[PDB]
Amino acid sequence: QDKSVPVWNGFSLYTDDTVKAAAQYAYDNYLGKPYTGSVESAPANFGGRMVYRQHHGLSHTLRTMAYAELIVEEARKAKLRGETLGKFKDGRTIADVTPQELKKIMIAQAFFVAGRDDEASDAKNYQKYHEQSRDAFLKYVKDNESTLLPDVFKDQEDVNFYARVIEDKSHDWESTPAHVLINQGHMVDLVRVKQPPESFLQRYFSSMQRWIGSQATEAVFGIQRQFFHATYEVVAGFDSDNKEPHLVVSGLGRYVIGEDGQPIREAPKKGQKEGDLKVFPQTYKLKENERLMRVDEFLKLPEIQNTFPGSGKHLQGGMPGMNEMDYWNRLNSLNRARCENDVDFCLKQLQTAHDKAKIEPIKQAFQSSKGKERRQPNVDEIAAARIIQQILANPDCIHDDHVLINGQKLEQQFFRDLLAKCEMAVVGSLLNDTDIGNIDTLMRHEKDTEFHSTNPEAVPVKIGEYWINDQRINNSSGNITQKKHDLIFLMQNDAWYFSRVNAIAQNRDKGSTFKEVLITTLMTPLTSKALVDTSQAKPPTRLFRGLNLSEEFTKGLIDQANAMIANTTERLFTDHSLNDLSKMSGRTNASTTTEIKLVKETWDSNVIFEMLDPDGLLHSKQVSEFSVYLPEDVALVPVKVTLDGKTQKGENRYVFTFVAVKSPDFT
Ligand SMILES: [Hg+2]
Ligand SMILES: [Hg+2]
Ligand SMILES: [Hg+2]
Ligand SMILES: [Hg+2]
Ligand SMILES: [Hg+2]
Ligand SMILES: [Hg+2]
Ligand SMILES: [Hg+2]
Ligand SMILES: [Hg+2]
Ligand SMILES: [Hg+2]
Ligand SMILES: [Hg+2]
Repeated sequence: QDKSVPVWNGFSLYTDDTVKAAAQYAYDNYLGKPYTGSVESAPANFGGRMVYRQHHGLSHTLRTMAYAELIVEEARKAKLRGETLGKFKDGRTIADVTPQELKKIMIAQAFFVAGRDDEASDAKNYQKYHEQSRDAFLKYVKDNESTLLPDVFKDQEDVNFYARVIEDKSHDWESTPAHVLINQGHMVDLVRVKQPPESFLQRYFSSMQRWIGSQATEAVFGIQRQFFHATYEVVAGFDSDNKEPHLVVSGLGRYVIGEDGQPIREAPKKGQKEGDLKVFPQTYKLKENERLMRVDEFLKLPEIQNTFPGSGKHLQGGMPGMNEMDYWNRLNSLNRARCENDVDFCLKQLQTAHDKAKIEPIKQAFQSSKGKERRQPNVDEIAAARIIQQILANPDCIHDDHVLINGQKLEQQFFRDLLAKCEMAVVGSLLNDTDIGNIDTLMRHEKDTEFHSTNPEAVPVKIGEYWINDQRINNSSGNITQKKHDLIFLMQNDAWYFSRVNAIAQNRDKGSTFKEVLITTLMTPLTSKALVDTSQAKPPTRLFRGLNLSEEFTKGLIDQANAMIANTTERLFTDHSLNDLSKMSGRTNASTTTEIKLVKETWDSNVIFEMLDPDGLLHSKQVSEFSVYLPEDVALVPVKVTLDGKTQKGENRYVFTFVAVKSPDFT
């Protein structure tokens, strides 16, 4: 076996302009148009906007194209792990598809159902609609020969073949990657809707598995679920205990259980311990003591259980961590209609989901370290936060020497008690932005309240006026993050304020009025909250580092990246359990930048490390340029390798993309 795979050239559905434009034309000219036929063709309304083709529309189409990218990706990975994939007649496998091929396929995919006039499913209409699809495709190419011509499709003959795949006449069927990726991506999109779902899933699975193997096939179906979430469509449950009749998908038939209580089988061919399961039509009349095989019975058959990882499993439907009511609303949202009518938006959703799906399995592969633990607020602190919020919101409760709020008279000592005994950072974490906004409320009411420095000769200041004027001029839009900033500023800079506040907060003040005590009690937790909510300084999410490597050495590192990438797959039913690369990517260093142009145009680096830091695990420091430290327990795990053109001299330029991950297991 040869586990070689050629290096990808950067091609993707999400970033190629030709493909995008092909989908856009498919939308504008076909998929976004009302159906003109009568079969099950009513437009559907999602959050108030119409989706004219909710089954075979834009989102469906784009999903089929994302599936092609995902299938080829998981096939390549399977070949790299050393598995033996199904072969076409020419000896190729799906792991051998090139970017130039996949791009022709995606463009063809864009028009695969453009030709449908409604949802009629009989064969005379299938054929007409696929002829109409073919014409659409061929019109597209004619109108764009110039750019598509030599550059995407070799010649008309090449164009004519993809046109034939779309037309899908049986006498044109071949085992080719185009034929198979197109039919497969198309049919797997039905998992979202068809019932019983266990029946359809096992069929579609077993049909993919023969091309790409079982572990890849789990990845493709696992990720598909995320694509459905991303495009605001239903994610189906999977129950291995489902009691309804099994549906024999091809032929829409059934299996029958006889009087013995056993499935009826065809006489056994030789070297078969048991005969083939006899497929009956739905018009077959059941005898007495005869019934249909249930889904659960089916999945428990040794021949299915031997071969399908979903036997004995369960997948909850919908979305992990949402209500039914929210989930239902999410499916019925404007976001569904946007996906269905806006190419850019829908591609972006799938993109984001596809990128996340490469990182998430890399995270599940290691014990994440236990984040810090935190005491709950005690009842006093919750009560302190309540009463501050109420005072802020109802400042007319504030009088010269006390607050009167819930039948009680709150005097000076009460607020000093809050400061002495509640932990004000904790109090401050119970407070919210509406509370920050009510600083204005308080300050308006207290406009001429005098706030006195600890300096006896200082002029008393009118804090409310101070606050309020300053906010009208410099934060007139009422912007709340900015109020946080301004409140910190006041605490840091104006000693007439901070001196009295700190003196009271430390119980060593002298000649403090009641209002000063009160105001100190209110502002201190708010200021705490402000520091905290504005000091969340985020490390950049995406960095680039430039290197200058012999192409030989580079190939070394490719083989190692391929080997880590190939071993991490999204699962569906089954589980999970230091290189030249890990040393090289990991060493602390200074030729880093957030600007890709720096790395390419200016430095002309022939090898680029792209570092993704979604979780901000990388200690970095600016020397555009930058220097990066890897915490001991943080590792850069490869996610992707590709050829990204050439340098100015003409040498191949490679990009290795890594993701920063935190684990005890590293150190
Ligand atoms: Hg429908
Ligand atoms: Hg179909
Ligand atoms: Hg279940
Ligand atoms: Hg089960
Ligand atoms: Hg008042
Ligand atoms: Hg009151
Ligand atoms: Hg009052
Ligand atoms: Hg307290
Ligand atoms: Hg004074
Ligand atoms: Hg600030």
